[PDB]
Amino acid sequence: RELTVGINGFGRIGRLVLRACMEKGVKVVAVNDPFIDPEYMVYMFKYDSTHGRYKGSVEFRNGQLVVDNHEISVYQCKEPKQIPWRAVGSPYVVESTGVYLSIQAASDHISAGAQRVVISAPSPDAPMFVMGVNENDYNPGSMNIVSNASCTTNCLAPLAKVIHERFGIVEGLMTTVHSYTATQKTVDGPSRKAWRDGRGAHQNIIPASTGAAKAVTKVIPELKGKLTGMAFRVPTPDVSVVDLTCRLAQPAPYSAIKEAVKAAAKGPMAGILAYTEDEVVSTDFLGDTHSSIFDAKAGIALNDNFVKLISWYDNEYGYSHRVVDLLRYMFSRDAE
Amino acid sequence: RELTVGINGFGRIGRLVLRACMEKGVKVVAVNDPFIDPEYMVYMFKYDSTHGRYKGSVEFRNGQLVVDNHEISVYQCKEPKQIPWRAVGSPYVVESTGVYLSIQAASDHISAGAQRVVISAPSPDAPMFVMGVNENDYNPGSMNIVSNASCTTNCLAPLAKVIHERFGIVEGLMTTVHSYTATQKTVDGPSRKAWRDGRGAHQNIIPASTGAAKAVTKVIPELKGKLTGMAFRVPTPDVSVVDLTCRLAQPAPYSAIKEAVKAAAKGPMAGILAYTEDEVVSTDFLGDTHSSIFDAKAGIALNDNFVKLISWYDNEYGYSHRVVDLLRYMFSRDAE
Amino acid sequence: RELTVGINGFGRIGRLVLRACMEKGVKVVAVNDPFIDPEYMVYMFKYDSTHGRYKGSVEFRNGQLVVDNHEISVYQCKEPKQIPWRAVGSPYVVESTGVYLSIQAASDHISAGAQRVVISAPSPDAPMFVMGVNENDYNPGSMNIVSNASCTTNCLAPLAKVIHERFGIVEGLMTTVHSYTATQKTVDGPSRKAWRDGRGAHQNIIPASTGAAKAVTKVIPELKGKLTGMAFRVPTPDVSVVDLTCRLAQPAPYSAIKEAVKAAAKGPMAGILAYTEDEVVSTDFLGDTHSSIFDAKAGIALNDNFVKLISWYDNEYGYSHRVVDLLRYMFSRDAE
Amino acid sequence: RELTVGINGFGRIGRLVLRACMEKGVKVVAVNDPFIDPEYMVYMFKYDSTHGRYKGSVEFRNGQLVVDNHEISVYQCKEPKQIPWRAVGSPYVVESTGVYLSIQAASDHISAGAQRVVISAPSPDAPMFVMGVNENDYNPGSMNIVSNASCTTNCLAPLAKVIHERFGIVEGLMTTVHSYTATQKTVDGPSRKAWRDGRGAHQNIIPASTGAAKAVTKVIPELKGKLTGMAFRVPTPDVSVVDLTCRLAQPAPYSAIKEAVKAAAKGPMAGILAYTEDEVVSTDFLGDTHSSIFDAKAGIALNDNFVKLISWYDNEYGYSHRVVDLLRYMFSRDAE
Ligand SMILES: NC(=O)c1ccc[n+]([C@@H]2O[C@H](COP(=O)([O-])OP(=O)(O)OC[C@H]3O[C@@H](n4cnc5c(N)ncnc54)[C@H](O)[C@@H]3O)[C@@H](O)[C@H]2O)c1
Ligand SMILES: NC(=O)c1ccc[n+]([C@@H]2O[C@H](COP(=O)([O-])OP(=O)(O)OC[C@H]3O[C@@H](n4cnc5c(N)ncnc54)[C@H](O)[C@@H]3O)[C@@H](O)[C@H]2O)c1
Ligand SMILES: NC(=O)c1ccc[n+]([C@@H]2O[C@H](COP(=O)([O-])OP(=O)(O)OC[C@H]3O[C@@H](n4cnc5c(N)ncnc54)[C@H](O)[C@@H]3O)[C@@H](O)[C@H]2O)c1
Ligand SMILES: NC(=O)c1ccc[n+]([C@@H]2O[C@H](COP(=O)([O-])OP(=O)(O)OC[C@H]3O[C@@H](n4cnc5c(N)ncnc54)[C@H](O)[C@@H]3O)[C@@H](O)[C@H]2O)c1
Repeated sequence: RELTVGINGFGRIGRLVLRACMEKGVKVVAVNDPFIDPEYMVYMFKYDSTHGRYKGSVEFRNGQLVVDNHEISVYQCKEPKQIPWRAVGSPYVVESTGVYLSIQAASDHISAGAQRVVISAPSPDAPMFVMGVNENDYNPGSMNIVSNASCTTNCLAPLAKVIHERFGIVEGLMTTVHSYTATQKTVDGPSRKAWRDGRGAHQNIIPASTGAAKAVTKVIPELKGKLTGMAFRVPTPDVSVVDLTCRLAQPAPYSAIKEAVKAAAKGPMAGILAYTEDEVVSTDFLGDTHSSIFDAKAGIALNDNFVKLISWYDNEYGYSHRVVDLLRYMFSRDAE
Repeated sequence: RELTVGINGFGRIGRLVLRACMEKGVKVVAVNDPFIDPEYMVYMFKYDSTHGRYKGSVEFRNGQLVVDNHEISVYQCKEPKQIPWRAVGSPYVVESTGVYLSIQAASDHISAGAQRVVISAPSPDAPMFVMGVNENDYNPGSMNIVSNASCTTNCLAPLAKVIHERFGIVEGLMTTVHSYTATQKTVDGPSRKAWRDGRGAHQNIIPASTGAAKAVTKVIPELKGKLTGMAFRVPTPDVSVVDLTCRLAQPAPYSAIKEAVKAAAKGPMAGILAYTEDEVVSTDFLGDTHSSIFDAKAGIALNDNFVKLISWYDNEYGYSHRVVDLLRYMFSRDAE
Repeated sequence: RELTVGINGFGRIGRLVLRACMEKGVKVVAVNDPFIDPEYMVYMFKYDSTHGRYKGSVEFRNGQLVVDNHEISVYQCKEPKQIPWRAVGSPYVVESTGVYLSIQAASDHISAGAQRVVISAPSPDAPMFVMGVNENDYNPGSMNIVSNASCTTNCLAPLAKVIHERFGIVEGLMTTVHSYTATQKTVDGPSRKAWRDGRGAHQNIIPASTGAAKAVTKVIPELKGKLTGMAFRVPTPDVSVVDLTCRLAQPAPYSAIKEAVKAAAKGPMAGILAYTEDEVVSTDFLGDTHSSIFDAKAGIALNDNFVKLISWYDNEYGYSHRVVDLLRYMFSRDAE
Repeated sequence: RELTVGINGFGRIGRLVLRACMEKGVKVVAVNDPFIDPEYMVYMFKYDSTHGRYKGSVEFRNGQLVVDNHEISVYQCKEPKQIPWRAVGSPYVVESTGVYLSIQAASDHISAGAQRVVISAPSPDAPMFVMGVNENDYNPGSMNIVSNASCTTNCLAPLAKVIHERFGIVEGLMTTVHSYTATQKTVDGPSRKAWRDGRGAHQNIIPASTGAAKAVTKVIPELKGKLTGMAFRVPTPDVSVVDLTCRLAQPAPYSAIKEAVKAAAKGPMAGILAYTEDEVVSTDFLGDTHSSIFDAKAGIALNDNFVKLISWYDNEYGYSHRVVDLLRYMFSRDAE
């Protein structure tokens, strides 16, 4: 009858997914987090260092979180298999813990009663979707567990689609200058799997690997072999920027690039890709719901066939809105 | 024969304790950390965001850390009881994990072969020592497990001793404006035991409780009932400041306060308490080995009996040196 | 007929005063800033690193700034005497440049045609007002040029008034942990008048003098001789906190302190002083319009007569609102 | 007889140039800064937020700065033409104010008695030099006034020279993720010439233009038309990184790129270009004297002909050393 949602992991993305759901009239029926009891959830949801106080009412009673009079069951389970999704009637589950990334790890939600799962991160094997790029690849009958890619991939893929369809990308290399996140440390500490990520996040420009540019070639297969990249983590709490250096097949004077991006923004990618010529900086995108905001004046061309294109994203807020848009899209299609 | 040391928990304090030991010719024979293998220890020890590259040679071989040609056994045990302290011959153990604070929790080191333990933090029950204040209270025959207090207590106690002995402290209230630490978060996340400490460390002035001012009254009993305080955590990676507002028994014109602090610095507290009149700010104390640096010009008096006194400390580096000074003192006394 | 306002110096305060004036329906008829032409004023007004995009329309035409269809004359004069206030019909002028602080310096606005001047900072000699504390001391016939004090004074004075009137303040010493401002530097540079204020704002805890605590004894003369204080500047862009350590005449158990503050907040100081028991940190007060937000749980008492009281303020936003409230009050009273 | 130096503008570069000169035994005979009297110069020189306390003695007497017993005349002139260079016997002048960039502007030093001028920034017209790249283009008889380029150019040019000479650069596009500097603001303020640079430095990723990548094609003319780039300013106080995305003529497997860079570092560019494979972040280069430190593991290749190369630089310290190396080179050659 209606889209109902459950959120596993009430972190940055989990909480801002809940905000996005409220803004978009999507029913959340449960939140599970083992480290956050209902009264503490109220606090964490209401006050936000980056995105301000929640505009609305937040309370708890009866082991529930109450947002603007909508009651939300709260569970405290450490593993997906333990979560009582059947109790709240087979909701679509957002898997936002960061620790259950494979189809196998995620499927424990399905066996615990979830109708679908959207992993809020890239998956080694779940099929991957970027709204505005390949969401039509979703198959209601055969895809119980999907991935909504990364924030970075949601920024690059829409831009890469427009540039590729208009000019042809021969080859590209991406850098994202990216805000620090929850996986990083306040001071130099242990990160055995990626030593540089242990270094103090507030003190350092930190190079990091990312699969996000390659991930674009999974959602736009015709770019296979033509894109990769890396990241720098820097001392800002939110908002990131993509810097795509690409070699183009057809002549691409910069005025022609701008006309293509503007047309995409105003039409087939309205709400996903935005276009600006203002003299913006990162804080200007706090709370912006777009996946990718093309910065006309920040980019530079060496010539008509070799350009550096710049596009912003609120990696927390934009991505969280895409999770909700993907959920809603899945549901309309699952009515087939 | 000689002081030998083992370090449990190769974090900020563990690593800077090792630096301090090298600077002071103290033999470290083992480091245990379950999350840091020998080759990774080399990296973590050599490069430091706050205190620069280690000036010397750092390498590994044979499952050992080699600092300036001194070989250090590396263990990888998750619990004190598992650590083979007997293997390296009953060393004095620095317990710097932050998780083994009681006499009971710490004593597992003794049963695993440690001669003594210095907990690098306040303890609910271990006796507590501040070099320059009460280290003579140490009893070789009856104190296997001690605490070296907190960084803040090592800053306040020496100042409080001088002011109290010269003027009489009727009552005092302390604020420490304190750098963020490893227990804090890069972005708003879970801190169930102290909700405010979960809020993004780089973004916020964060009020926090601290027992450090009261802890001064344990190491200077005559101040019992006369001191307490609180903290603000702020967006700096190291160096903190004590702001002691006190009501004094005898007239204390500020010139008289300065003469007392200077005399203590030049004599009975040389190396522990320092005195400055320069126009300093926090970065000026990076790497400073003193427990407490009195800032003459930052303080203000309402009158001769009510004053606000300001004193700095490198909470990482100064404290780490005091751990080493306490170890060395214990050892000279344990020869009795 | 109506309150009309001119702003001299379209900086942090100047711009946020315009925001406050729009929010409160107060007519701004001109802005003067020699370093900001109208088109640039649109940009600076529209986008704000700390307080988000202006919610409304911002444009320029005909050498005017147009905010939500209200047209604002823009002047570009380097000195008050040069500004054509007569042209926009004798407005009340906000003097927010930071450089015209005395009666003598500010009186050039009056001779250039301003009806009144409110200096957005303490003055060596203009009379000083804190809304909710002493605004009734304003005399329409004899005070052309007034001061609205500092952000810090506006935070401390209302709290001090409540505490003094209920319990009696014997003596007090204040610290404010304060966000950096426009007078500070990005990296170590020249500050000949106050050397510490030249040191990098983002890197340091910086001790600073402030007359703000003494200024409270100007606006509450019964506190003369009983209050002073100092400041620490820290690496946050906005929001500050007052820490008042005070000896009280009547017993003041903390529960009684809280009832006094809550009753003031609900009644005679509604909108000026607020009361909270939530686990707040500084970002929680971004955009808060109160002069003072008492933090119940952050404060600490040594005993019933010696307490540390903690109160927050958005130094930029709250203060800017008080400028507008003072303008509006001056005008209703100037109708006499 | 000997190289003697005068510094105009005792800022970040000016002060660190004096540090470099002490480290390298180069005689500084005068410093001019109108905003810094001798006693204040002691303070600014002695204490440094980013590079620690000066290791040595710093004092003033007789209107002189005394660093390690070397006496330095201090002048206080607002314009080059006013400075008494003749009084200290025709020194080589470092022009580090940021405001006298042209041949015409800088030539007032020559007529005020300077033997040579090195402008510590790019010039619209002075010839430009990068040590290790084109210093041999200097002509003692015809070049009174030269430029030492920018920090960024000094990082990119040596790397570009190596890569171009080994593999051929077809085309390249550079991004530098760059620490904030003295021209930026603590909070959103006026930057009429470049609006984005006015936005709060500590809060934002800020896109900026830079001529630095083009400037490399001035110092390596064979790259004309083949290189340009842009910048992001980010919230770190010092140390920056170059990200060069380039198409190469000959196949360049990454292993071959690394051997070329290592062989340059060990040989013809010893001291200018360094090579690392450690897991470094920006603070790891504080105080590093190299112009360029190639980060082997941070770079990424799409294929053998399309690569992203990553190289670090302490924009303050490394560049300052190059000023001193250029002075010393100019002098040995001026003996002709
Ligand atoms: N923050 C961003 O910019 C962003 C953007 C896109 C994708 N992502 C991805 O979203 C996922 C979550 O990221 P985040 O930034 O919200 O991290 P976070 O640390 O803020 O979120 C983790 C939350 O999940 C909880 N949790 C941990 N283990 C759990 C378990 N076993 N069961 C239930 N809950 C558990 C934690 O309490 C925490 O509240 C990660 O894969 C991350 O890569 C993050
Ligand atoms: N950093 C300071 O300013 C400071 C000052 C005084 C006291 N302290 C105290 O020192 C203690 C350590 O603080 P820190 O700042 O070094 O924290 P940290 O996070 O830097 O140190 C923790 C280290 O111990 C390791 N560890 C965790 N659990 C372990 C276990 N079970 N067995 C062995 N090792 C384990 C972690 O890998 C980490 O390397 C804490 O009690 C802290 O309160 C810190
Ligand atoms: N920011 C705060 O937290 C705060 C709070 C309370 C009071 N104040 C006071 O408000 C005053 C302004 O503060 P701010 O933070 O907005 O500073 P700011 O530097 O942000 O604003 C100053 C503005 O004045 C302009 N200006 C400079 N000289 C001028 C002149 N001669 N004529 C006209 N305009 C000129 C500049 O262009 C700039 O836009 C200062 O006295 C400050 O002490 C600031
Ligand atoms: N900081 C870096 O990373 C860096 C690197 C390479 C080049 N540069 C260039 O070096 C030059 C100086 O840079 P900075 O970062 O040291 O700036 P800064 O602002 O730190 O130093 C400028 C100094 O010049 C002084 N000054 C101003 N006007 C003067 C005048 N008329 N006469 C004499 N002194 C005057 C100021 O008092 C200040 O001490 C600029 O051109 C800058 O582009 C900077």
